[PDB]
Amino acid sequence: GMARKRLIIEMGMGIDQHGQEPTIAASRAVRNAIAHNALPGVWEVAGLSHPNEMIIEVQVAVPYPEQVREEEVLAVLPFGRKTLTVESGGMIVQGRAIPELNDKNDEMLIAIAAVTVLIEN
Amino acid sequence: GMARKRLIIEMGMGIDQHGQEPTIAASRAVRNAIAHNALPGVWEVAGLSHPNEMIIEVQVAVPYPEQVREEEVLAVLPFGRKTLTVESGGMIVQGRAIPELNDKNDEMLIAIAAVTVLIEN
Amino acid sequence: GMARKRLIIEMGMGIDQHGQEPTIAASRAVRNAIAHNALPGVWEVAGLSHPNEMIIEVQVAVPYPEQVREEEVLAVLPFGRKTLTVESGGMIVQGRAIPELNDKNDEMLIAIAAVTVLI
Amino acid sequence: GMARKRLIIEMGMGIDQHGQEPTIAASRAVRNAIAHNALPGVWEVAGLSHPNEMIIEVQVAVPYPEQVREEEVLAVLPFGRKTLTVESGGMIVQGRAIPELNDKNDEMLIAIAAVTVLI
Ligand SMILES: [Cl-]
Ligand SMILES: [Cl-]
Ligand SMILES: [Cl-]
Ligand SMILES: [Cl-]
Repeated sequence: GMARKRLIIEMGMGIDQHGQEPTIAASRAVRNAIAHNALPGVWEVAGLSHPNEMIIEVQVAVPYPEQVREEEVLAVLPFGRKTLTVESGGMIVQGRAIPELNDKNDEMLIAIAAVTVLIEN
Repeated sequence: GMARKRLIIEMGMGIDQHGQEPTIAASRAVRNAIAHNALPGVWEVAGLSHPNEMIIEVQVAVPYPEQVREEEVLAVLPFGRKTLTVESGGMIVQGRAIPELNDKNDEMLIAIAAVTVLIEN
Repeated sequence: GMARKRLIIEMGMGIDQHGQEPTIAASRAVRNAIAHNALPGVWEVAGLSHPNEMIIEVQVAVPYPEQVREEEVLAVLPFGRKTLTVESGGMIVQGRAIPELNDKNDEMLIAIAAVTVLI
Repeated sequence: GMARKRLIIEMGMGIDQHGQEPTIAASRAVRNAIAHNALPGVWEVAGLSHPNEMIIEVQVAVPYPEQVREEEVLAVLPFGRKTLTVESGGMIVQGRAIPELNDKNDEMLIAIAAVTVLI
């Protein structure tokens, strides 16, 4: 692809409390990363005709990264030219499954997402 | 002042759990608003020579807004040409003071901050 | 009202970026309040037979509280004997509506939620 | 190890934007984990005479865990009989160092903290 410049990086954490769903942790992390920010004008100032033209790169770190369903994670972003990378990281919290809380196994999975908005150089 | 265009809006919540310090709630809200984002390039793309040239407007809503110490709140921002508005809003959580937790009165004060980065037109 | 002991209070913020949907801001605030905590043993130390027996009181401050669909907000909580009280508060962020971002009007609505577990 | 009952688990994220300071990311993560919750009655239902008697276990995942100043991280917690375990994890965000923002190197370090109250 064409070289690009980083504009803003939005970071967030997401948690799968029941276990076995790193995709859920990852999706929630992307949502958390962007939910508290709004981008009314940066895209204009950068020279785009619409926010859907912005380049958005997502970097996720989570346990069992190979189990993350990419399409579901990227669909959290409302617009843009989107890419995702998934790598091992985040954290596992070990603890005996609580049936009353609908736990699937003895792990809570925590993902981190960095959502970067870039402009082509 | 010169008219300006909104680029990004970063929102956060801050809480004074002991009571009597809306300034603390407000300061924590501004910190929360910006802590999870980084701005490596937007300022460049917008035409500034340094991030300290960016216009940063802070809007805070909190109980007892008249008690907020402006200078302390604005010092949370690491750079920029800064302004603050404080208005009544946020929320008060009522509850009997717990001496063991060092409560000052029967209220927890919750502030909201919107930190907007703008560029002059 | 009744005097009950407060155990834990979880606080969160939620935002309706497009305007006219205080319910969305409120629902997101309750989610933000509870999403990053787990209560594996609170129900047991409280002497309850199941988490669904927990007494949970929710306080929300948001612009246009009268427009909040309350049961929708309470549905965010997976368990408990729940009640919600809505009041005017939180914050309105005003600014020109951005049609390209699907804004409904010139306001962003911010809600605060406090979720309290009582005994 | 010992088998103790978990009551509540509070989770948070913290970030060192300038690089080379995993301690800062870790401290901020513990703060983020607890800042938005209050525990007015947990110590009492646990049968303790004061919140300072609460057993608190902290688990942190961050890049360069060996460099974390542990007591500094634990100092974020106002009360309790506290312990911390640090492991490699969280995330490194790589990108060109921005001298104008006082970056130390080309990394941003992100830590995760889980704060558990046990009985
Ligand atoms: Cl989450
Ligand atoms: Cl806070
Ligand atoms: Cl939100
Ligand atoms: Cl942080």
